[PDB]
Amino acid sequence: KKPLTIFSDGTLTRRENTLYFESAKGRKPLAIEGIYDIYIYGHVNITSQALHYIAQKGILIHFFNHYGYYDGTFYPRETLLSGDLIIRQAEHYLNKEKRLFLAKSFVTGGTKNMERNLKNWGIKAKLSDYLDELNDARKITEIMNVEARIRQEYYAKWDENLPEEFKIVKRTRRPPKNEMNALISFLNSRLYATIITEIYNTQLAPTISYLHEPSERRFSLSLDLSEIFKPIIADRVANRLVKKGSLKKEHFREDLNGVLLTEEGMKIVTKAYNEELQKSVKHPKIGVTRQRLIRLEAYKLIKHLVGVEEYKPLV
Amino acid sequence: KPLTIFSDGTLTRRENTLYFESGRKPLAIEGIYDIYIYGHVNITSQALHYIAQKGILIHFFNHYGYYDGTFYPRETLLSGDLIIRQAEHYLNKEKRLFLAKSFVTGGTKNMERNLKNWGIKAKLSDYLDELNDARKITEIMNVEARIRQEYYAKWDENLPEEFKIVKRTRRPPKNEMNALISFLNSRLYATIITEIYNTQLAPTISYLHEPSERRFSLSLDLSEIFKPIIADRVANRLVKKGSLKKEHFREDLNGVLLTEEGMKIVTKAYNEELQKSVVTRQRLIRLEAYKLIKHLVGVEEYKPLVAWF
Ligand SMILES: [Cl-]
Ligand SMILES: [Cl-]
Repeated sequence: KKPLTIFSDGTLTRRENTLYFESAKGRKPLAIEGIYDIYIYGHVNITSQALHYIAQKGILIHFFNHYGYYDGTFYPRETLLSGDLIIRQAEHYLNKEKRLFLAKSFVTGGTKNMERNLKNWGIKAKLSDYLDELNDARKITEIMNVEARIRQEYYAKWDENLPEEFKIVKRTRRPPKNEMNALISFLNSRLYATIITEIYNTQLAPTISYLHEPSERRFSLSLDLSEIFKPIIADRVANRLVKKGSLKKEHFREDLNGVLLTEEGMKIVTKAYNEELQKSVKHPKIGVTRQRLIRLEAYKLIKHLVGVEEYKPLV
Repeated sequence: KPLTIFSDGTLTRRENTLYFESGRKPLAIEGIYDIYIYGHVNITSQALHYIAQKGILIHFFNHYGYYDGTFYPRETLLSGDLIIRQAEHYLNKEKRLFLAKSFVTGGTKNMERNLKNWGIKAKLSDYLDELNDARKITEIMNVEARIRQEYYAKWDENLPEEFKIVKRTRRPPKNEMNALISFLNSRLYATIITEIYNTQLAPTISYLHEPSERRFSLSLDLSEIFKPIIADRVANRLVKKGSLKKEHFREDLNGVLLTEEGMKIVTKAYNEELQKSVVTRQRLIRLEAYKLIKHLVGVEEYKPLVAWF
């Protein structure tokens, strides 16, 4: 079961028990047994029959900007619903100390994975210096504010290892001002959807977060986990793409608003990201897919919420 | 209130403006925060990005109320998580007890209204005194069980022997009437789940019933009230008006069930009851849900519905 990604324009339809994508060249069937989540970068129309069909199969649909920024998601009715786990989730938010621990854990994890990135790329960092701020803090806002500076410095330390063309200077998001900002925005937008998909495969309610504020209109928990997995996946993908030379100036375009990837660039980056998502690890002593890790992080969290195993963030 | 679309067509962006095609009609979304689709509606990427930009949620439904899913845009409007308040009223024992008691109270009263309407001398209210002094949920449920048992046993006075309940039987049923009530209860279960999905309430969190079956426990809580109002009434009219005879039931290897003919008959009667007005029976369910939500945010204390018709 693999992620479906659609750059072309057309219409998703249901011709009975098969799902089709009609374009110029027209009706091509889709094996929906093998489809896990869907990603829409093209201008694509979806019929009610299709959407019903995709919903019936518990498949998520992810929608994106014209320059490939995350737009939104179609979330089908939950299959793995569990009434008690939800209550434990909410109990760890309602209790302030419990919330503080998790909120701190996410930022700790992000900071450590970030400095491991810098350590691996041979940049002297010691972002760890900032952890003292984090762990003695009593309010969530100041915690998040520290995480912001840490991220801000990490980029600026990453720029030392980057050529002027692909240097970050300010993180500029929607919309970018840089080839590198464009790249990172695109990759972060992929990662967000990926984490939402993996959360839908658990009994966790995706709206309840600890670091970020819960909203019934927002998958905030995915934002909580993206703290950890931005460093591990997205940043690495960006770095390898820029440094090995898969992306040149040719794959970027300038308009009045910002800088963006060409369709070619988007496809290159999409494949590299998917290629990292299936790249497997070796814990040098225990002797697993990057995506598996995401779901494992979710399971770690669940074991914490039922008081079984205290939550240590992935490093 | 939010936008709801029963008609069939296609949502489009002509060019910065939202339209419904089939015939081009524009849409004023300025005061709108969520959209509800009950019709067969197609949505263009341009439309969907336009909706996403304004931070509007789209909720999707079959014509018969099958919940499909929700589009959650990236753009977030300021809100709060209702689920947390839901869970807060479970985690707090006193709060849970109040609601748990409310559901059973409601059920008991609607049941007694049923018996009053069918001219059966009841006084189920007698049992409410047990209810309000109880401190554990199991005991509350046991009382509700007693009340249900007696209500059935007095309902039997008004029924012919063929369609008499004797024991409530469920896994599986032993009777044509048990079969009927089980079927109608399942239909009602789905209906209440549908109406719940049209709110922001999480359907798994209940108070009377345990969450930890992990399957729409809240629907069971509200079914306490609406079983009497809808399901039982439909059953009563079906058996006595004579729409269901023995022919519509079958004995199976284990238990008793409706034929496809029977299921269709019962389905039509139930659906027609849902649109019968006093404000239709279906609206009342959603109104109950809104009452519950107003309770959960400390605005209005929750009084259970008691049918006056
Ligand atoms: Cl705070
Ligand atoms: Cl029952």
